[PDB]
Amino acid sequence: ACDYTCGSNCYSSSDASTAQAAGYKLHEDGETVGSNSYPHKYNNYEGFDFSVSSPYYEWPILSSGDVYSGGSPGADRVVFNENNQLAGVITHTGASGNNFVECT
Ligand SMILES: Nc1nc2c(ncn2[C@@H]2O[C@H](CO)[C@@H](O)[C@H]2OP(=O)(O)O)c(=O)[nH]1
Ligand SMILES: [Mg+2]
Repeated sequence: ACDYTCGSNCYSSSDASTAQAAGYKLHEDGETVGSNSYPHKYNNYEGFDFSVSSPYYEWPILSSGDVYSGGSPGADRVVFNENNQLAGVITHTGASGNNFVECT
């Protein structure tokens, strides 16, 4: 079973932790990758009720299982904070425009 289901993409907690670890490291070093410059601040326009505090940052999580290194980010993202705590996993899949919905 999937710990996180983003549309049809299936992720386990380990997949999320791996992506998060990569995103946090780049965040700590002040480096970004990709045309959308990830990781970057997640403003939470959606108003999700995360259990951990902000600031929040988003980083792509890939269905391929590989860590994002540039190129197309896909529709899924892991959201983490300054304390490297996982806030949640969200996706553009099933959401209008560039909005987000949480992965189930
Ligand atoms: N939907 C959404 N987009 C956000 C949020 N925070 C930052 N963004 C960025 O705001 C712009 C309009 O949605 C995009 O550049 C988007 O980046 P991403 O496309 O990388 O998510 C957020 O809380 N919600
Ligand atoms: Mg996997």
